Amino acid sequence: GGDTIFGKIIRKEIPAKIIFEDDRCLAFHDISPQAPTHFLVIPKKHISQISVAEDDDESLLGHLMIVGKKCAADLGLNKGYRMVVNEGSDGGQSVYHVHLHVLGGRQMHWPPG
Amino acid sequence: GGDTIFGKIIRKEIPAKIIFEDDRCLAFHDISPQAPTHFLVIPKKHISQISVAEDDDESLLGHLMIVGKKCAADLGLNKGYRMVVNEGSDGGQSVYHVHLHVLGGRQMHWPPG
Repeated sequence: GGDTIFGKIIRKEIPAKIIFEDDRCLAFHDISPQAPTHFLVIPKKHISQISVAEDDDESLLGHLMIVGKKCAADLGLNKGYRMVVNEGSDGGQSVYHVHLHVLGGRQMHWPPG
Repeated sequence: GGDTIFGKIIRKEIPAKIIFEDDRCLAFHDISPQAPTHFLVIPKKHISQISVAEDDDESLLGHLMIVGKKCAADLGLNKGYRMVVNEGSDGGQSVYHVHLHVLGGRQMHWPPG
């Protein structure tokens, strides 16, 4: 889904350290990790940014969190983690294809950036 | 919903600057902001933390996000923003009632804590 490097990964055109996959999303380790465990859960549907997600995409967005929570458990993150969604410039969004970050394996700090 | 502070805000026992409310959630300003605009979206249903959300909770979860992106827009966060959900000790989760932070109004940095 899409014209970003994330679309290419979804189409298996380029490799990724794929963690989990179903009919509507894909989870894989972040190529530039900011913690001992740092992964991403993305919808196969190309939604460029969270700000343009439709009301109808509600449960799908919720599914990215459920999948993230499940993957977190199976990667051994028993002491906690942080989920992050970045939007546009001030938010530091690196790829215009909606993605949920999950970071753990270390004490995350405050503020969150 | 709950034995926490969020419980008191949901039961309207303690005041908060509400930005939006419906039958499923509440969105209000964080009293200790880490950015010019800093608010929380919480489900009225008491879910202690994300690690324990049920599969049936995914629609509710995506709703917190849909509501977050709408409020961010109403609050004028056109340059971007960052959404964060903290889980447990390593995640910095202070209050054990699920809540989504929305931060904006300034450049957010990387890593997010």
